[PDB]
Amino acid sequence: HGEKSQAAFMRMRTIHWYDLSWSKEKVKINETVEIKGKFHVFEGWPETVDEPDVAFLNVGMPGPVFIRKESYIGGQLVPRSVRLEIGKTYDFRVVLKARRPGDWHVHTMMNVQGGGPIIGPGKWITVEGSMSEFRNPVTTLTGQTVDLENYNEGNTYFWHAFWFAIGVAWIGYWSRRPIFIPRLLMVDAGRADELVSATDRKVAMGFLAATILIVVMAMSSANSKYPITIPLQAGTMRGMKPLELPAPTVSVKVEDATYRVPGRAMRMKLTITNHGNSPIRLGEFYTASVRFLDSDVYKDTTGYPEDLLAEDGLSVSDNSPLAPGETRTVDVTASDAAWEVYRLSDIIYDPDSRFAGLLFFFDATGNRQVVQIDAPLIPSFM
Amino acid sequence: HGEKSQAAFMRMRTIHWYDLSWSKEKVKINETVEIKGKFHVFEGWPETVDEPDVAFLNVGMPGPVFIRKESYIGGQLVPRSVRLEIGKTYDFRVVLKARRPGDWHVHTMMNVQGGGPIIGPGKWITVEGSMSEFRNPVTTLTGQTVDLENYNEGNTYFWHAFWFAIGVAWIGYWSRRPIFIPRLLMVDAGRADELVSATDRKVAMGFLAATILIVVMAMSSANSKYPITIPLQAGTMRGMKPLELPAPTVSVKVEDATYRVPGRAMRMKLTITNHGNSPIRLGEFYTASVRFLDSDVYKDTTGYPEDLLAEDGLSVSDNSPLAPGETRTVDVTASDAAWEVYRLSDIIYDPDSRFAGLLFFFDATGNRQVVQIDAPLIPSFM
Amino acid sequence: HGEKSQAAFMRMRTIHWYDLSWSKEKVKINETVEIKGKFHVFEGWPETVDEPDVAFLNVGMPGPVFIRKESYIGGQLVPRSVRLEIGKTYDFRVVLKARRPGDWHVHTMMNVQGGGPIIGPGKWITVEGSMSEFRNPVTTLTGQTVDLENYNEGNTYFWHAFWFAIGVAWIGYWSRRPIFIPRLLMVDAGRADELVSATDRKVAMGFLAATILIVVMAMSSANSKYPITIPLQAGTMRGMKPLELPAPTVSVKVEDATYRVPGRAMRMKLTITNHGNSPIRLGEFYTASVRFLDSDVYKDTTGYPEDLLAEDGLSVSDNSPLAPGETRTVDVTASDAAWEVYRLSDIIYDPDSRFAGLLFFFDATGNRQVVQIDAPLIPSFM
Ligand SMILES: CCCCCCC/C=C/CCCCCCCC(=O)OC[C@H](COP(=O)(O)OCCN)OC(=O)CCCCCCCCCCCCCCC
Ligand SMILES: CCCCCCC/C=C/CCCCCCCC(=O)OC[C@H](COP(=O)(O)OCCN)OC(=O)CCCCCCCCCCCCCCC
Ligand SMILES: CCCCCCC/C=C/CCCCCCCC(=O)OC[C@H](COP(=O)(O)OCCN)OC(=O)CCCCCCCCCCCCCCC
Ligand SMILES: CCCCCCC/C=C/CCCCCCCC(=O)OC[C@H](COP(=O)(O)OCCN)OC(=O)CCCCCCCCCCCCCCC
Ligand SMILES: CCCCCCC/C=C/CCCCCCCC(=O)OC[C@H](COP(=O)(O)OCCN)OC(=O)CCCCCCCCCCCCCCC
Ligand SMILES: CCCCCCC/C=C/CCCCCCCC(=O)OC[C@H](COP(=O)(O)OCCN)OC(=O)CCCCCCCCCCCCCCC
Ligand SMILES: CCCCCCC/C=C\CCCCCCCC(=O)OC[C@H](COP(=O)(O)OCCN)OC(=O)CCCCCCCCCCCCCCC
Ligand SMILES: CCCCCCC/C=C\CCCCCCCC(=O)OC[C@H](COP(=O)(O)OCCN)OC(=O)CCCCCCCCCCCCCCC
Ligand SMILES: CCCCCCC/C=C\CCCCCCCC(=O)OC[C@H](COP(=O)(O)OCCN)OC(=O)CCCCCCCCCCCCCCC
Ligand SMILES: [Cu+2]
Ligand SMILES: [Cu+2]
Ligand SMILES: [Cu+2]
Ligand SMILES: [Cu+2]
Ligand SMILES: [Cu+2]
Ligand SMILES: [Cu+2]
Repeated sequence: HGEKSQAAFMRMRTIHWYDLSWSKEKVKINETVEIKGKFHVFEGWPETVDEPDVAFLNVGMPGPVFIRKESYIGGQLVPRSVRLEIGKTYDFRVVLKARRPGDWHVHTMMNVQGGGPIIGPGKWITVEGSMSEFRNPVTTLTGQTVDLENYNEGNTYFWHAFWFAIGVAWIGYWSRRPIFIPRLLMVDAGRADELVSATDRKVAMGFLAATILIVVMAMSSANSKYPITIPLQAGTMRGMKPLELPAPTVSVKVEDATYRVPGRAMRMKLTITNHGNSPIRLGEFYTASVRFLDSDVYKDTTGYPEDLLAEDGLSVSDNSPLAPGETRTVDVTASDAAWEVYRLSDIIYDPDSRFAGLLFFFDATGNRQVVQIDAPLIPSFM
Repeated sequence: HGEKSQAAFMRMRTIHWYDLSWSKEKVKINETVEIKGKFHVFEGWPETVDEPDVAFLNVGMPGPVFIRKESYIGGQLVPRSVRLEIGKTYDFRVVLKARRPGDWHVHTMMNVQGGGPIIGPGKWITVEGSMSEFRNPVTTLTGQTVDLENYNEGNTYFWHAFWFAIGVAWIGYWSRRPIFIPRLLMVDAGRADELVSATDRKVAMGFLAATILIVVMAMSSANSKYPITIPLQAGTMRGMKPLELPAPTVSVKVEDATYRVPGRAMRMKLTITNHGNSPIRLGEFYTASVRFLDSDVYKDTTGYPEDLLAEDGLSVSDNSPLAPGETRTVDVTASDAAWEVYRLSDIIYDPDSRFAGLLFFFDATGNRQVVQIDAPLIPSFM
Repeated sequence: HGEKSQAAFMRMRTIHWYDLSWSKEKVKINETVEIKGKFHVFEGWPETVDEPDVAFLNVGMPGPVFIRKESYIGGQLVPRSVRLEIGKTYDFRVVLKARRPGDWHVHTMMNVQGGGPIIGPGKWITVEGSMSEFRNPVTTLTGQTVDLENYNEGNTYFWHAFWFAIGVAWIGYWSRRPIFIPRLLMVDAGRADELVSATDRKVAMGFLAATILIVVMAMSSANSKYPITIPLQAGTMRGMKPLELPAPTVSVKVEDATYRVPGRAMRMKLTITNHGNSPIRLGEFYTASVRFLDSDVYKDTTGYPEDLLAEDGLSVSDNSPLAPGETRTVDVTASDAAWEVYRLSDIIYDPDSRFAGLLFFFDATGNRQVVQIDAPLIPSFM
């Protein structure tokens, strides 16, 4: 939730999430779900979004209904912010543990500093069980195993209640006497010195000394109880390993790209050159989490969110085997209610009417090439 | 105009504009002139100029004597700011349309954010005709063809005059009575409440209600008249395609570079190694829009501004065919009044006495290699 | 001095200084000492240190006990700040001239803007002689040879004394009369106009006119005496040539890296793959200026500061010739008091417990390969 309201061109021109898998659709409490996939950083990064020099891989959900057990970018655990390069592709994996029952829309997201949220496709996952069964065991380097759900709760309650009680006692010591009107009149009359006695001064001295001594003793006792402590671990982790992918033996030029403004579709003229890899055929156009597929060339079998999957939303004028070398100019039409449901038609309000997306080409043997396209998008009103 | 006053080293060390062409020297009104060429970004970019992450290709002229019909960087239209990389070469093309008659010095420039203006060579172009004949037709996506010279002029005049008249009427309603002295005396005397009557309150209420209602009705009518509107299109366009140029089979090392301070020339010792490409010969040294040529090796036939063209300003101790492999140390002398006219001799006031420029080598067949040189420049006073 | 107090991980993860040489250990006054070596910029640059876009090569010493005659980065003199790229290796050379007698700990350092100091290994150098024998001759472009120790000293003294005397005379002219109490009483009584006479006004006018005229005449005389002047030369020098080094035919993966917190050592599990270059053997681990060596494989003969040299501080479970192709998992133990002396054990207070260093592999013929390792460092308390 939160993507439909984001500018259409910003969603089109930031990060592209390609083949994704979810290990389970329905999980029990304390069971783990794995979300893997690839994300590509668009070369034409918008200028109002800072470059992903400081980026964090996040899980979009209405709260800690899951707990993120681990997250890996390129096989490396990433508990901190990371640095990503423009134009590179990265594998990502996220292992989550179920905490609260219910149906949850879970998304993979990249939070970018100086940019904001970049939400990926969301999937509905059902958690069955009771929240009381959730456990979060962690073993420390000191040899102690604790449960993070209730660890250190009683100590915090005790100390906060103790200090609150001390403050309440300090206020109530003075609250046993007339408070506001008689004291104000006495101060106005010049009898302020009569409002504080020697016993009050001794009580204040005792309160101050007891507070300081208790703080010192509590710090000493806490140090004795936990002689081994480390500061909070923070920093930006550089040197993320990107994917070394086969360059596309397929070249695609966008002649024109238009959308009818009333409109639930997008149309584009494309010149495609096959540089080998056998006769190929376009099977899918990915724009903003929406996948328009050509049923005759490719069929999704990964449980891609159906609200974002158009099984026959790709209409190519001529989708015949493009013999290696053939340069065919084709008119592709990406049509689906998701265009209007995911407010991609709101590119009419955007201060930049340019789109970007991914095209997937398959040969007879099923090998897939990914081609990256970007162009300006012209609205049609006649 | 405006380059002679810019620091000599800043002009030497930012952008180099090489082979340029102008389609016409004399044009009529509404006729188009094309300026094409190449620009190279110097690797040793000055630190006080921000990197050209946000750069705009501009035309330097005393105003809209021309209108910039289009501009292309690497074959791509660039109506917005673009991103350029240090050390890369780009083709540029600019098509301008003549608007005002007269002789105009036209320059191609790169405005760089956090840096300032980078002016290129200027050429004198004559426009013959009358300004009243200039037309700027534009066809909108709604099917309307308009002339940008006078489009929406009457509407703006009408609305501004209407609101100015309303304000004048509001002031003049109160201006029919004594204004300053009697009213001031009455306010001082305590008779302020007598200065505003019930009729005045009713007039003020009517003015407020009429203003609000007129604004609302005008907005509704404007929306009805123009139901299709888009916001201003802005942004920085990345992914500019640079030139893939042959690396210079010629290696040049600058041993020493000196200039006499009184002085109208510059001298340099150079070690040149030919790595193939047949016997070569130096034909031209480009510094800051100034081209020093060796008449025996090369002759300009592009109409390069004569104030910046020194046909025999390159004197090479030995400019004989440098057999592939020969490593000759030569003393080159670049001499021309342009050195003093374009204030390149003002490098003596610069906080950085280092120069950069381009050397052009030609073989027997006429093939040209471009070598890029940079060195510190030492003034000579004895 | 000043490195032991710097965070251990910051010292481990910034710049690595490898093979270094000092021309002399004991020098006389006016004699020169050359310090050469290589420095590598770590790929995982810490986020709190700005990238070395503006870096200066500096000499760490308690003052001008030496004078830095020259400094070269990649064979190019670097009197100004320079730009360095992450992940590149550079040669550096520094020629210093002895000025003051005594024993001096001299370090090579890289000052990085927005980062702070990066100190390298320090060496003790003895200077014998008298400071009065030190000379700093410099020949100017005007044909004058001067000594920078005493040049322009007398002129500065004369002008400062002259202006101080003028100010003292101005104060003392008024100081001959009663100063504070009688004048205050007269001003309070309304007799302020009697405290300044016409002669005082004439004296003030003469002082003002003389000051302005003297300033103008002094400027004119200084211009006449030195008709050739240049501004201060400043700027950041880009285009530093890095080393083109053989990629390591040796691959090393860090399985685990741990240190006992009481502790004077560090332990690591490593998987090493030989990709040719004959049977190899680990001979040295460099962490933070500390070099742990395996005496049986390699011996230092460069006079590396002994406080930072552990001749037998590298213990490899199996350090037998790793036949090209062999993938052996070995347990290496780097032990030395320098770990505690140079406060590398203070990584326990660091907000980032990750280390980086260099491994040196030698074959039978003595050829050396450098492998770069980085991992998180886990403290052991049991
Ligand atoms: C829950 C209260 C709201 C917020 C409290 C915030 C800070 C505390 C303020 C007052 C503390 C001192 C009590 C008054 C002097 C406590 C005090 O003097 O009690 C005797 C009073 C005074 O004697 P008197 O002049 O002969 O009688 C006048 C009132 N009948 O008599 C009483 O019968 C008791 C009345 C006082 C009861 C108020 C207690 C509420 C405060 C404790 C709340 C603790 C929880 C805090 C978080 C919400
Ligand atoms: C690092 C330097 C210290 C900071 C400088 C200021 C220090 C001030 C000193 C007092 C100067 C004022 C004159 C008072 C003369 C001595 C003095 O302390 O008198 C009591 C004064 C009231 O002043 P007075 O009676 O008119 O003074 C005349 C002689 N008694 O109250 C206080 O000082 C505050 C309340 C009583 C203090 C008891 C200790 C509790 C507070 C400290 C914590 C102790 C427990 C430590 C935990 C381990
Ligand atoms: C061009 C004027 C300069 C700038 C104007 C700026 C804002 C407007 C100020 C005054 C408007 C109300 C007029 C006075 C009450 C208009 C008004 O009350 O006119 C009757 C006056 C007053 O009657 P009275 O007391 O019996 O006579 C005294 C003056 N003789 O009599 C007149 O004979 C007319 C004199 C007033 C003429 C001034 C008009 C100029 C202002 C309009 C300019 C519009 C263009 C604006 C942009 C420049
Ligand atoms: C979103 C919330 C609204 C903002 C809150 C403030 C609103 C204020 C309300 C009035 C409170 C003061 C008491 C007045 C009582 C009602 C009232 O409006 O009285 C007239 C008052 C003068 O006060 P009064 O006579 O002593 O009031 C006693 C009873 N009449 O003048 C005004 O309110 C201003 C001039 C007359 C207003 C006429 C409408 C023109 C202005 C609004 C635009 C209407 C056209 C819309 C275009 C589509
Ligand atoms: C070294 C002094 C410290 C700093 C000086 C800073 C600025 C100068 C202040 C005073 C200058 C005017 C002198 C007084 C009027 C100089 C002056 O009027 O001298 C005659 C006085 C006054 O005559 P009187 O009323 O009959 O006698 C009263 C004092 N006996 O008599 C004297 O016997 C001389 C006393 C004055 C000597 C003070 C001189 C010190 C200042 C010069 C220092 C220069 C070095 C500067 C850097 C440190
Ligand atoms: C660029 C524009 C200049 C700045 C504008 C202000 C200039 C001010 C002028 C004076 C106006 C006040 C009326 C005084 C009338 C003329 C005048 O200068 O009178 C003397 C006034 C005192 O005023 P007054 O006697 O009541 O004036 C009545 C007629 N004399 O003192 C001063 O002006 C200051 C002290 C005397 C000046 C002598 C010259 C020394 C200062 C300047 C440097 C000269 C040497 C140059 C070196 C090459
Ligand atoms: C959450 C836990 C709540 C803690 C509650 C603590 C109690 C707080 C205040 C008690 C007020 C009694 C005032 C009696 C003066 C009532 C009073 O003033 O009585 C006259 C005495 C006469 O004493 P004397 O013998 O003639 O002279 C002194 C030596 N003999 O004067 C005084 O000066 C008596 C001073 C006594 C002050 C006691 C207050 C100390 C409170 C510290 C509390 C510590 C916090 C808890 C620790 C875990
Ligand atoms: C650029 C175009 C210029 C537009 C010029 C607009 C004219 C402006 C002001 C007229 C002043 C007349 C004042 C008469 C009070 C003169 C006045 O006060 O007369 C006494 C009346 C008595 O009226 P009554 O009948 O006894 O009671 C009300 C119901 N019957 O009192 C009032 O309260 C009369 C109020 C009348 C106010 C009229 C002003 C409205 C002006 C709106 C202009 C709209 C803008 C143009 C639209 C395109
Ligand atoms: C470090 C070097 C130190 C320099 C010391 C300079 C001496 C400073 C002040 C002298 C005070 C004498 C005051 C006499 C008034 C004492 C005074 O006021 O005497 C009455 C005269 C009467 O003169 P008169 O003839 O009747 O009228 C004028 C034409 N004839 O009035 C005046 O107005 C006299 C004005 C004389 C002022 C002289 C002060 C000039 C000082 C400039 C110094 C230059 C700096 C050094 C250059 C290298
Ligand atoms: Cu959602
Ligand atoms: Cu992409
Ligand atoms: Cu010009
Ligand atoms: Cu260049
Ligand atoms: Cu030291
Ligand atoms: Cu390194």
